[PDB]
Amino acid sequence: AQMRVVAFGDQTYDCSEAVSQLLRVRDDAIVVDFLERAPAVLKAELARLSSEQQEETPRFATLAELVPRYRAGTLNPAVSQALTCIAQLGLFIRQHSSGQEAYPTAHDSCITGVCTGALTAVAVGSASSVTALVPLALHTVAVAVRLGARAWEIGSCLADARRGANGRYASWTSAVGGISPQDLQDRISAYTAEQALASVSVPYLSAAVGPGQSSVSAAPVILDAFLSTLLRPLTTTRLPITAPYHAPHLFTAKDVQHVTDCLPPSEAWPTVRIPIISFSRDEAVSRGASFPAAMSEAVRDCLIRPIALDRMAVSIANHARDLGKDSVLPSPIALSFSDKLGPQVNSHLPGSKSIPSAIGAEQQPMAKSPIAILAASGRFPQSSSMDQFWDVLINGVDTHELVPPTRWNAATHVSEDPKAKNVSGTGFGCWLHEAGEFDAAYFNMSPREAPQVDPAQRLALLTATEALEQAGVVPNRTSSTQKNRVGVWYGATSNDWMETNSAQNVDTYFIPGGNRAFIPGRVNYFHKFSGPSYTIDTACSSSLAALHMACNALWRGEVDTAIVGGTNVLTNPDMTAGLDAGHFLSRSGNCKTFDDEADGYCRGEAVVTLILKRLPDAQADKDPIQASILGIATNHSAEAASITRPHAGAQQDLFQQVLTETGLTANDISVCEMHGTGTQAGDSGETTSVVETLAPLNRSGSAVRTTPLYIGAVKSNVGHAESAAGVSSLAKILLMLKHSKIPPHVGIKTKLNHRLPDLAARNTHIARSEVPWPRPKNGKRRVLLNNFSAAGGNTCLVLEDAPEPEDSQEVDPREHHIVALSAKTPDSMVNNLTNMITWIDKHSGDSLATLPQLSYTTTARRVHHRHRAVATGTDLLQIRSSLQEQLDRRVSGERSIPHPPNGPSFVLAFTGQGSAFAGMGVDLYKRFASFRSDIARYDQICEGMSLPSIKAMFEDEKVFSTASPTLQQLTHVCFQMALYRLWKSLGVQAKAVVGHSLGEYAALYAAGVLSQSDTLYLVGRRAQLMEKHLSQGTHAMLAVRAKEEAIVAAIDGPPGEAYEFSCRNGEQRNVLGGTVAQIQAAKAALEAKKIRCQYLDTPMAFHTGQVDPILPELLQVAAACSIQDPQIPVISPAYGKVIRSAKDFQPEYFTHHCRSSVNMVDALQSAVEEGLLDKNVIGLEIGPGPVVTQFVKEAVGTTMQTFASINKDKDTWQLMTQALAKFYLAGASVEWSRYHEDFPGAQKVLELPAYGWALKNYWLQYVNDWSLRKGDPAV
Amino acid sequence: AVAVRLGARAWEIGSCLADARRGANGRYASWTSAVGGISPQDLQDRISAYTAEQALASVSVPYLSAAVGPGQSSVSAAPVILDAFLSTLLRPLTTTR
Ligand SMILES: [Mg+2]
Repeated sequence: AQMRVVAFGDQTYDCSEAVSQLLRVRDDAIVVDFLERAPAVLKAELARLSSEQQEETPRFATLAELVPRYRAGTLNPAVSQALTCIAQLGLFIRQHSSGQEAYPTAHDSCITGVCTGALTAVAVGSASSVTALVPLALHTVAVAVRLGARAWEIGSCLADARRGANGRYASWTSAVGGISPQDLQDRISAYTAEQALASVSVPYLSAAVGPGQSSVSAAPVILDAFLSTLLRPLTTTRLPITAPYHAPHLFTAKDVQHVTDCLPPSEAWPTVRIPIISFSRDEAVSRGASFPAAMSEAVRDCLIRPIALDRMAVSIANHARDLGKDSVLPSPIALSFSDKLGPQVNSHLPGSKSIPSAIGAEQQPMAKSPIAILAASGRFPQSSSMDQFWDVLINGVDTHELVPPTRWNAATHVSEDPKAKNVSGTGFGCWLHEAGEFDAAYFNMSPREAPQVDPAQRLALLTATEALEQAGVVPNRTSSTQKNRVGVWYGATSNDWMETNSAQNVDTYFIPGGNRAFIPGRVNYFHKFSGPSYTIDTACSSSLAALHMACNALWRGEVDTAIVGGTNVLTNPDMTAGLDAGHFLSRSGNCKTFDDEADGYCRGEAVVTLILKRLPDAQADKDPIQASILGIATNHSAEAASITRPHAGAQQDLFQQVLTETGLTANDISVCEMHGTGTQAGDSGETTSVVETLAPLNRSGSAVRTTPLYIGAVKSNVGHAESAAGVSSLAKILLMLKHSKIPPHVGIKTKLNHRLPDLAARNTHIARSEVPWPRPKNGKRRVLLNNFSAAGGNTCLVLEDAPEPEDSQEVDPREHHIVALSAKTPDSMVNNLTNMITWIDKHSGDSLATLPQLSYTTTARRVHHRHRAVATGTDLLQIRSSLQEQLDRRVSGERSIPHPPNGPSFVLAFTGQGSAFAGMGVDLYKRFASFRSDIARYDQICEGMSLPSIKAMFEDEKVFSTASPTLQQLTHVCFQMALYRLWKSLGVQAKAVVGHSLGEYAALYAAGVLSQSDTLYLVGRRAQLMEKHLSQGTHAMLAVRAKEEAIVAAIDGPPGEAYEFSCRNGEQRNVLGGTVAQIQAAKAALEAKKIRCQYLDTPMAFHTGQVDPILPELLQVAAACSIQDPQIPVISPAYGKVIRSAKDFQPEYFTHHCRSSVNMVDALQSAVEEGLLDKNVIGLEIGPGPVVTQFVKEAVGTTMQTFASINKDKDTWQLMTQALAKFYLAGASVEWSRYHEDFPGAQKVLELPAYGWALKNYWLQYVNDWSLRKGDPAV
Repeated sequence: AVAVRLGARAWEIGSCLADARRGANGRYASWTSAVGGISPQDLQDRISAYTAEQALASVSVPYLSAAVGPGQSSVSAAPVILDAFLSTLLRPLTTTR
């Protein structure tokens, strides 16, 4: 019988941190809604204040901008009041929705509040649920801002602000200790008399706390003078209340009426349902008044009534006793000195983990979720890959060099002192010398079209495709990789190819090959991505600007996967000349970031493409993750003196903006990748903004940083990639995280720049030699990356280490694995083989889990082109030996040929029960969940129809000994239906089916004639009839290697009298049936002529006169089944014919099939003559052994490829993997993802070699130096 | 999640019991139909009689899935089988799919 009391505090509680916490919330939908609409409400009332108050009110888009001014003390009473009221309501709301705390009720709880808390108390007490509280809570926000605004107005009219305030709002209240309230009141009266103070300016007792404590308020100038008279032992603690409250001599009923005028009049206002403990009023307990009337009284508690805080404790206790409660459980919300409440109230008295959310709901909303960087590929100066790019950085290489002749002739375009037109003072740069290389065949370009395409568009296709494969992205494989969920963004500032190179002979592909919109467009078109496609031009910040746009799309949910990149290919001498004419460029060398003699930046070439995803999606697909983007923002340097020069004021506001949005602090960042274009003004300006944000200095001069900060610029190595600078900078970070190193900085040629601040004092460093950058245990490395433009815009992001991978995974029980290689060209095929072999030699003995993961990657996480290669084994060494052997044949002159266009054709052969064995299918049953489900489903169907249980056959094995014919036959058929469905799920679409004896039933389901249950019904009831009527051991069956003519000639007695032909399997393969006595006589007669004979294990003699007695009843069983036309042709040994119509599957069919001979030859020969079968078709046995396939093979040709699924002598997966290899080489589209689905241990994307492009140089050389003569006539 | 798992399991049994027809064109056939003009008990007798006279596996039989009112009820079965049974319920009886 405990009663919780909900107590709200006043302005004395520093709610700054609580506000910061609520802004970080993103898991409670009703909170974020309250926090979006509260500022709107707040801002709305602030617009109705007086001009004096509006001028002293800051501008803000969100509450985050008020926190710092609140902490500083420069926030006026109107906002700080509403802010405290927001924090209280916010904390209460979160506690009762996210915190799943039951809402208070009049039976077991009460609410109380002091000063501002009295407002919130009215709202809470007037609602019965969180949903109802919000609308009232928002009205309460407006009342709070009007309350502080009204008290602020009276204060300003009473006393003016003092001169040394510096914007800070002075204190109007102070706590006094060591004297009783009624004694302090007398000293006040005396002090008043002696100073002759006006009645309004007098100090007054604003609150009574305890027998010796109290609080006195007055104008600051007057309060200070009065407090100077209270000498020790008395105490004086100054409180943070910046306006007069609780002053019956300053406020009246009209002031209260004004504060609550924002509450529209209505009849639907809720009443106070939960008792409010109004201990500062005549009635300590109050309830029932309407929300406005209750709010007016609460406002009256703030302006008119003094705080009787000495009555708070007993007032609560008395209400608890009134309801027969023994104790109270305090639930304070932003209450100063709240801990003391519990004991103080109880002194007057005698005295489960949260449930996991449904999958898909645990994830936070898409808005402001970490965006994972899955992969990145690019081309950089002296670097054909990300790995060679790291070599440039870690070895401190300066890649700048004079312009090569492939671009333009420096002898005519460059001059020490440029006087002629279009001649520049510099010709330096960091160039991509292989920018012309491309694989036109791969991307479906003619040799005449490729030269016209901007190398930027080409290198975008290469890097984008490399990044996609590196990320294991296969279109439409998973939900996040659906074609309509993939978008493309690129940053590009220039189109030089279309201005200088192809413009020399405008041809048909001039526009599509030169226009920037085609940079992402070709990516969208080639990979068939129907999501958005954009190009961004913000000059030197384009790529990071595009990364910003892409992240917004992911956060908004327009796409699930994003392709982001940047391109910069320089072929127009005018651009360099123009840049030099504007003094952007360094005429001495590369970017000399941080060097005292920096004279500009050096143009650089680069192309980079990344793959992005919202972190949850990335983890759902088991994609690789190199890092995560926490935030990214953009502003503009509007406050600069010149349009070109950037300014530090705007840059810092951005750095702090992203730190706040991400919830981080300076210490959390350990590295900053700066813009750093090698400019004295730019480097000093940016450096000051970075340190003032990430390495601030104490007021005493010490370092705020506890750990060192490292700053560096990639441009000192590879120059300024302009539109591709942002992603180039980001690529460097991805490598720094991978290798856990900070590369040396080569920008400092001579001496450090003197404009920089004392970096050592701030614990900031410019690494001169490489520095270890290890990931902390159970921690993450976080980075700030900057990228600016001369147009004024600034962009920066916050980066973070990738999450820790899943520890468990699982061991792959499969002994044999399959590795798939593909290429579009014979040369590319040779390349991929070579590159895969060299890769296996590097990672040969690292771990045993590599081979399953290698298989998963090359199959499920790869597209498969027309030229194909395969290898299968149990360890990596076997795979190499196979691929090496295949490589040798390619080198010896046997070229790689593409698989036939249509792909393979399959015929499925369903075996009879003769070849079934114990423990058949157990490994399949264990490992494939779908197979287990089917068996489990069929089992329940059987028992439902009073048939034996087959699930035990796959689990127990021993039962196979004593199993009955009905159980033996059902197990076989369920096995075949489950085995067919498994192969169908793996991509085998049958061209036709053929079943032998019992195998026809499963074959009829695979053909679409019968449903699975009708098959089991038909099989079960037929076997039941055979046990009921027939007897084992009376008849037998005999296999004979001889022609039908020789068998008949050898035996005395015609067929149909002395015996019967049960099966006609081949030319010299027949099976006879009859009584044991009939077979004995025939077996001797055939052995007499030395013909090979052999009994069958079956107990009865199927397909002979023995089954005659069951045929009438079997006819009725078939009549019950629902027959439909086959979807694929049925090769029926029962009729020795290819069946295609349901007219042939009438009940007569099944009695005929049971009694009549099994004419495989006549059925097969009927199939080949129709062209349904030929040597190029693949035969797949759906049974316990390759029996029926041998009959098919004899019928079509000796070179036919036939495969078995199960075989008692070999491992199931060997056969399965060996068949899929041949299906793949034949051109089948295997469902590789399903092949690995039940094996999480293999589901890891490995970093494999990039596609072995068949590269040729496609270039349109700039000639005749015509750019230097633009505007001149022909002379 | 329970709802999707519920329908998936009923869907699995349905597919295992009866295959989708040839002229479905993606449209999912109806397994249940409402009957009017007859009492649930009387309709249950017509079902049992139809069962006796026709040839059906025990699992494929039509069954009374719901009793709505004194003259209303609902009968379910595989689409091909339900069509055959409903063809025997002649006016004044009613049949709403
Ligand atoms: Mg019947």
